[PDB]
Amino acid sequence: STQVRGYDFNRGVNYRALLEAFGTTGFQATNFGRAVQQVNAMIEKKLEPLSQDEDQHADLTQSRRPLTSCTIFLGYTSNLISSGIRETIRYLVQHNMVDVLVTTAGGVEEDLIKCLAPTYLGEFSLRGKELRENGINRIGNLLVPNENYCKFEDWLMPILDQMVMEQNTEGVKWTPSKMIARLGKEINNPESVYYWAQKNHIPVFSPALTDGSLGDMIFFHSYKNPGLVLDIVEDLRLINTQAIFAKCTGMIILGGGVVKHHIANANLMRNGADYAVYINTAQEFDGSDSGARPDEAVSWGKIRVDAQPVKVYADASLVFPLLVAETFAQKMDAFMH
Amino acid sequence: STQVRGYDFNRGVNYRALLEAFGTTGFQATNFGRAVQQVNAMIEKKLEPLHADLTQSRRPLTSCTIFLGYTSNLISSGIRETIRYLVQHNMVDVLVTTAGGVEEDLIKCLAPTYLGEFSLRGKELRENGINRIGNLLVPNENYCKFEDWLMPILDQMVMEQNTEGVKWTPSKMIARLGKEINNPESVYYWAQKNHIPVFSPALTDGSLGDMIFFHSYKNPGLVLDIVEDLRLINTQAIFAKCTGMIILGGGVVKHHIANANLMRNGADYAVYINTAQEFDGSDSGARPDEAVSWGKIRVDAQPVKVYADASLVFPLLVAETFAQKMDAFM
Amino acid sequence: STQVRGYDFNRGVNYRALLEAFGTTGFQATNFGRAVQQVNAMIEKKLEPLSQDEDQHADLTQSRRPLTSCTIFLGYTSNLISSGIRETIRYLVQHNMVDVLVTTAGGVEEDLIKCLAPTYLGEFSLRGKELRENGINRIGNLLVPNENYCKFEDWLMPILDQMVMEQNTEGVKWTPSKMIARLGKEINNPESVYYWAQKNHIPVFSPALTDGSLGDMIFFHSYKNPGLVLDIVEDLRLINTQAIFAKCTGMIILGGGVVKHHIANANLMRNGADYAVYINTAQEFDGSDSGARPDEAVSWGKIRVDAQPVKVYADASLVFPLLVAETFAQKMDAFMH
Amino acid sequence: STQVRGYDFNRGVNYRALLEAFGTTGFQATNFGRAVQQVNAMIEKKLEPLHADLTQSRRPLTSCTIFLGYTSNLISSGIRETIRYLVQHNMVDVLVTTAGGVEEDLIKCLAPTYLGEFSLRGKELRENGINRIGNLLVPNENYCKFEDWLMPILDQMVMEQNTEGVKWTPSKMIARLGKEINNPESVYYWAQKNHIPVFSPALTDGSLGDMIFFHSYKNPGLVLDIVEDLRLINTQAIFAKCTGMIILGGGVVKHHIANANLMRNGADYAVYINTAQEFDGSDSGARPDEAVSWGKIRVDAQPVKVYADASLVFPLLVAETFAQKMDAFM
Ligand SMILES: NC(=O)c1ccc[n+]([C@@H]2O[C@H](COP(=O)([O-])OP(=O)(O)OC[C@H]3O[C@@H](n4cnc5c(N)ncnc54)[C@H](O)[C@@H]3O)[C@@H](O)[C@H]2O)c1
Ligand SMILES: NC(=O)c1ccc[n+]([C@@H]2O[C@H](COP(=O)([O-])OP(=O)(O)OC[C@H]3O[C@@H](n4cnc5c(N)ncnc54)[C@H](O)[C@@H]3O)[C@@H](O)[C@H]2O)c1
Ligand SMILES: NC(=O)c1ccc[n+]([C@@H]2O[C@H](COP(=O)([O-])OP(=O)(O)OC[C@H]3O[C@@H](n4cnc5c(N)ncnc54)[C@H](O)[C@@H]3O)[C@@H](O)[C@H]2O)c1
Ligand SMILES: NC(=O)c1ccc[n+]([C@@H]2O[C@H](COP(=O)([O-])OP(=O)(O)OC[C@H]3O[C@@H](n4cnc5c(N)ncnc54)[C@H](O)[C@@H]3O)[C@@H](O)[C@H]2O)c1
Repeated sequence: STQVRGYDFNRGVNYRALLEAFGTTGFQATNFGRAVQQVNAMIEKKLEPLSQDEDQHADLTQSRRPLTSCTIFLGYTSNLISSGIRETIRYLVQHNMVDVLVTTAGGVEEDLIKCLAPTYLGEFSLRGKELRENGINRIGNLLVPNENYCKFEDWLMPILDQMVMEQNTEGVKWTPSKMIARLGKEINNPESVYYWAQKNHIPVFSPALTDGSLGDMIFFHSYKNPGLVLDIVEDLRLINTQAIFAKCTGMIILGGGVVKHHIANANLMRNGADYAVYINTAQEFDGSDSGARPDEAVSWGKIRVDAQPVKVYADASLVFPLLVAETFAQKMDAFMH
Repeated sequence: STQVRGYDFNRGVNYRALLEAFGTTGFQATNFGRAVQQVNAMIEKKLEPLHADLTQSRRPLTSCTIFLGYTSNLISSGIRETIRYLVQHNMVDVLVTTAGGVEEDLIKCLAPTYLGEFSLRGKELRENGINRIGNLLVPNENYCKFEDWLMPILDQMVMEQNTEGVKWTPSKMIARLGKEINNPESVYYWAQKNHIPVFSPALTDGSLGDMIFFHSYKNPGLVLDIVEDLRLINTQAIFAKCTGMIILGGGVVKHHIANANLMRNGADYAVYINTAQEFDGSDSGARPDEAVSWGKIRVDAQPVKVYADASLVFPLLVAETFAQKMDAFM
Repeated sequence: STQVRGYDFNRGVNYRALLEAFGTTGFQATNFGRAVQQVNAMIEKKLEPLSQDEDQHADLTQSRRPLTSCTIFLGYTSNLISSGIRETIRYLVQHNMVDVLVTTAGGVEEDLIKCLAPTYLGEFSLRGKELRENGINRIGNLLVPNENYCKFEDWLMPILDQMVMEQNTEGVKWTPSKMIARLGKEINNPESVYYWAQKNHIPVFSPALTDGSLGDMIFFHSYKNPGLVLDIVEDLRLINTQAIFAKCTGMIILGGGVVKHHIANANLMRNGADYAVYINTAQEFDGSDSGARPDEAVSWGKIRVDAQPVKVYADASLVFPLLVAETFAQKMDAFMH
Repeated sequence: STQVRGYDFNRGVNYRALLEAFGTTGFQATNFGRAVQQVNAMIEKKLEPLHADLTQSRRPLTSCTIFLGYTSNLISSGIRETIRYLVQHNMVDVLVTTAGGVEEDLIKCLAPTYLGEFSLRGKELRENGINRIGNLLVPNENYCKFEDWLMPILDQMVMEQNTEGVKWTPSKMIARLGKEINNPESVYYWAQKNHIPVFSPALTDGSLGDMIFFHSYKNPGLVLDIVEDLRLINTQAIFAKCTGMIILGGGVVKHHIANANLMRNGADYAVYINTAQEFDGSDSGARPDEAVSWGKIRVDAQPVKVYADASLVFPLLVAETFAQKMDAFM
């Protein structure tokens, strides 16, 4: 039995020992320590060699991405890409540390737009009327000028032209994940999550890709250049197959909604994820999927019964960079060369 | 200036007077009274006397186009009946829900959902083939019945796509499933009967997705396009005379309605009931004033958010609004 | 097994049937139905006659309040007295429907001040600087003018003078509950909770009575008329004895903090309350007593193991008048004559 | 205008740089960086070079009087050590906590608290004599040890009241208990040694209350007066040169500090870390701008609230503030 004890600053500021002390500090600090242990267990599993029998069963996807002993799904809500967690996610993707991304439409487009123009710090309480009068859009305590989206429109419209031509003359059947790969290739910028995702053959799923500025642009585009089709059915096969043919899976989910359920539902197709860490601020009392505890997912088979899932009830803008510092970033050498 | 004063139970129990008194009780009771006022303003606008080629829709235009959105779990709840009533009587014009909010309305025509508790342990539920949704319970067998019912319909859909030129989208699929369920307890039976479109751009994220997925290995090729559905919802906003938004919960269902209304530079009326909070920067938790900065809500509008579980507040809101003006819809 | 089914408005607006349908609607509506059942079980117990053996054991307090088969503790946070729930609480107290009140200092003083000047509706977002510049204090979306407290000061200072004289020349040993009874007698106004509480011999406990405007006034008073003593130890004996010698107890607690723990801790002295209904918006993840689920209280013995406690996660300004409508208000005839 | 940008792990792991980057990461990470700035401004003010009869206190005045408040459960947590460190080094001037936040610091000198889980069932815990606090566990035997330790001290207190004229209050009792526990792991041992007063106006609401209650039937007559303690805390604010408030959690501990600062027309600096939200009208959930309307915070101050569990954020805040300026306290 482990005793409660906080970090003793009479020892000075030993930042690694201070982070390790979250485990015995209690409440959500203890859940953070548990989440570090779970993520490190996913990484240790991922780095374990595939046996010949395992290699066979998991080679049954024709994905150009080499298979590992643990397929890690990373999900995050759109606002976390508006935040500086965009940099944290880009790092993991750049170094092949996760295998599948799931995000909503804002989580795609704002990564691309940040390569064209920055997002600024503001405050939650700024009044919408005066903001609108000055052409400034608010995302929490962040601020995106209208001109950011104009730049986006000028960048994106020629690409949508090529996509429709390739659809109509080369037989391409677009889906959200294929479009996201193409946009990451086009942005051609190492600061972009989606640039690294397509470079590293990491598929990105986003079934409601029309729900944001990218949809605005497709909509306007469709009046000049009609007929672009985005099929979500093929993308459902594609994400589900990533789970079905995995040796092991881990889920790391920041926030709730479509991103959380879509990853969990893919893992239900294999009778459950082996490891699961949730960081989100939602609560269960309203019945929502977003606020459901991991144990709700156990009843469905989204998480295996012998898994030890962890939820940290906190804003991921605080927790996720600390989690990455104590896990993936310490095993970085294993992910390179 | 309005004084704070609660309902006086020395009057006895007049429930209408009791609900009216929420307005002067303060905190979220006061926001509830403001929400009643805003929804009654949408209805009164809708009822004022007064396109199909530009919206590609058969639904006639009224003086206020009302968009109703709700998360999936509210269809698991008994709020399913509240929503079905509004759709049955043609009181709203556009529905947005996520996939669970489509499929569980259909499954409830085949088998019931049951009351349970939030604390029931997942291992024992899983061993007994029972799935938990909050404090509700759905036996596995409900999804078996759903599968049996759905597979021949998916067969017809693929046949119609490949030989009759049908280009399926979520809203077109949802209309077809409501027609097929053919049951007056179903929200989507009434929506298609009354030509109320239902948008659900991630319709694959749930059990209908599972079923489409399994079905595709037996009968391949169904496609669901989300682009045409984006044109259909956006033009519902663009060509409206006025618009109101009533949004239960957060996520895709809230943003998708607000973004359609951004296309007309903003909704005229807006009422939110949701439990999310702003501090995590989320769109779900954003106050209505964030949407004003984007132009999703007009600067002159008077939007209202009630911070509460909609399973408590939405039946009361409907009692004091739509259900009072039933003669006009009738 | 009970099926989920909401109220069907094709039946018209039958408000009683609509409230009854919360029970099968799910999420917090179902918890509301459960809370109605629990409160009605407290009332049904309270109205059951005392047997001679029970009458004996419970007559062992020298309280002038006649003993019943279920002693009900009603607790509420200060802001709920700023709200119109003040009227709901006054009704229950006026008709002897509950037996012990617990509230914090704002929950005492603002009931008295509402007899001198009203509280007004405002908005949460009004800016503090301009409010302060206009002498208006904000409580959530409510507004209290400075002049309300001036009126309070003019009303209260003569009473504090008498209290010190009675302490120093008549041997009175003041405690929060004795002071609250005296203030309710002095306000002499049927709109006041504390007026009815002292009329009906319902004790009010508030151990941190100095934490608010009443404390401000005692503080200033003490420089002109020193030495007023408020003992909290005697009041601890007094609340605890209400629980120890009860036949049965019920707890109805609106909100968290001192009010919730102080009632629960009194019931721990009898190895637990028989019935418990909580209405509060706090959540458990931060470890707080305020956000603790009823089941945490079971581990201590604050709630009996065979009790069926209920928590409704909601703002009590919405829920509590509905709860009272479906419970105490329907049994009003039993509480009169 | 500051651009949004997260820490770049291609730099490797420099934890100081990682914490600095919270400022430009957004949402509550940005509020954390603002909280570091405000606490460092209080400390820098306190360290500027520069009554006992009017405050009735032996503690010398500095250029910034800092009030630290925390709820009881944070002393159940390992934040007890963080708080003990600040008090041990005389870094804050006034403590406010509720009764659990006094007694569990003393009990931890007698027996440990253990890690558990939130979901552990109360019936089985109760059958095993284990009490739950969030995901922490306190065996009944800890309170037996507390009783044995406390009873002879309560005896001395009653004797001193009745024959040496002592007029006990919560703060005077807490000072005596810290002296008696005589253990350098204890917050309150350090507070009395360093003449930092601790205010707790509902000190009866917890296990020390239970013990006082039982003790009074064996040795009657102890009185705890809260009026003199109100004069003592209020005069700490009134005669300060400047004040800052650092408040972990909500309830009595937050209001009691803010109300003392209302007496001087408002604190100069204020940092809140709490999980409560405003919508229910509560004082716990009130934003700092509500306190500005009352005059509890000066209109020119720049207060900061971080919406987060303090068990995560407070050790990081101390790392970047007080623990960096340790040489000046030393
Ligand atoms: N920047 C934007 O927010 C933005 C921009 C474009 C479009 N959209 C659209 O809005 C819709 C809804 O957005 P969404 O589903 O991505 O999520 P969301 O923003 O609605 O958040 C869903 C839930 O995730 C959790 N969450 C959010 N932020 C968190 C954080 N910082 N830490 C921990 N938990 C957190 C909360 O419980 C929240 O209620 C999407 O379809 C999206 O495309 C949003
Ligand atoms: N939960 C289910 O029943 C279920 C079933 C199948 C599929 N799914 C899938 O889960 C994904 C996410 O579900 P979602 O987007 O519909 O919402 P969600 O359930 O994730 O809720 C999102 C937010 O809505 C607000 N909300 C939820 N319930 C509320 C209530 N009772 N009252 C007020 N506000 C409330 C809360 O802030 C919540 O965080 C969807 O893609 C969905 O198809 C869910
Ligand atoms: N009007 C005021 O708020 C006021 C005025 C004078 C003094 N004070 C002092 O402030 C201190 C703290 O106040 P408190 O302990 O009474 O509580 P609080 O206002 O701090 O609330 C405590 C918790 O109770 C719950 N709660 C609050 N309002 C609720 C509601 N409407 N519905 C459901 N749950 C709700 C929430 O979880 C909240 O965090 C007290 O000592 C009090 O005397 C406050
Ligand atoms: N909980 C215990 O360990 C315990 C033990 C004995 C007695 N009690 C008694 O319970 C009563 C109420 O306790 P309380 O007033 O100290 O506070 P509480 O625990 O009731 O918390 C009040 C509010 O503080 C905020 N808060 C709590 N923990 C937080 C965290 N980890 N991070 C950020 N914010 C947080 C939350 O909004 C919470 O609703 C007191 O009178 C106390 O003496 C509690």
